[PDB]
Amino acid sequence: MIVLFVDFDYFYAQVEEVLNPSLKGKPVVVCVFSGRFEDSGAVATANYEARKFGVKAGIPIVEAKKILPNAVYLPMRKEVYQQVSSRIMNLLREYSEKIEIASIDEAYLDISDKVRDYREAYNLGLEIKNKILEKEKITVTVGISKNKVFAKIAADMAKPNGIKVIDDEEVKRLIRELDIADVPGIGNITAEKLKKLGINKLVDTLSIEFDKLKGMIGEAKAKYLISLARDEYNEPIRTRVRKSIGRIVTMKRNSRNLEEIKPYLFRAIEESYYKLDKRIPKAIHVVAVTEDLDIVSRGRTFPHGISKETAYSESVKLLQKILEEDERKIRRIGVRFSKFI
DNA sequence: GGGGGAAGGATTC
DNA sequence: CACGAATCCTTCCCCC
Ligand SMILES: [Ca+2]
Ligand SMILES: [Ca+2]
Ligand SMILES: [Ca+2]
Repeated sequence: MIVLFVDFDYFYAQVEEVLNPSLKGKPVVVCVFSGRFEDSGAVATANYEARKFGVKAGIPIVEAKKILPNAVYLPMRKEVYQQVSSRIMNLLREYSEKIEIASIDEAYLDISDKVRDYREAYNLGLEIKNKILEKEKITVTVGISKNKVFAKIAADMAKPNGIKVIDDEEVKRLIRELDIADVPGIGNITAEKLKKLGINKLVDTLSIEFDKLKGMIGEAKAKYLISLARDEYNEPIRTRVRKSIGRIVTMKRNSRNLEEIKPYLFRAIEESYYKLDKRIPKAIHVVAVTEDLDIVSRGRTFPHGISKETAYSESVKLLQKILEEDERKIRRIGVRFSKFI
């Protein structure tokens, strides 16, 4: 099996660059402004020019501006990036018939048939790279290997605007030399748990008793890491189906006042419904981000679909449940709809 | 003992 | 100061 992973470079920022080419070469910082105060919010993404100075996703817009006061700061336009993304996916869709659109800027292609051997895969990568740059002016990094994980890891090492193949010989090398933190799906929480177990490399996961591993990072994560360390990971390429739709907004000020929160919650619901399509959810969750940035939620599954009126009403009950069962003030509030009919 | 949901939280990208 | 969604997990519960 040959997997070709495609990852659009600094996507949001690059799109803004495509929509306004005079931006090229300048530090471009796409931000999600929260509205709690001038420049409150975080950086969603930044082009590499901004990144080489530490301005990256997750840092507050205020910290980025102190580092790069003259960069171009743009409000994130999710809808625009999604439409652009959809076009690129369609473009890729004609290269493989087997595609897994992992997110707005990532997709895996099972080109096991379309190609044979990594030379032809590599060449196909360039075909895809040139095609995307041609029709959309979007540079992407391509990762190629035997499975999604290493295909993704290949892209991680080749970005930006690169292409890399990780042959079966290197797979083995990385299995014992790649920091396990750099393995997809292993975040800081898991990375630390593995460090405390003596696992710093994928192969080290073979030094632990499975049940001890399972006990520490969960069975699913244990079997995942083990399979990769044995060079046996082989999950198929298949785009998952949207299982939930929601929206969560940040309030101007933290609150515990029902009437003060409702408007935000209702706006969340309204946008969530517009997003749903003709899709009808049977489950609804009200999600709140507490003042200490903790996330709490209360939901309910109905035996039928949820009309907007029912949503408006149940969400208020769920929000009252949250306030009733958690003392903290609420910073962000929203809803998530799932279990579509 | 354990299937099968549902619920609330943990994690990751 | 810090802004959508999938899986996975663990807990609880109904119940055969
Ligand atoms: Ca990515
Ligand atoms: Ca990317
Ligand atoms: Ca990591």
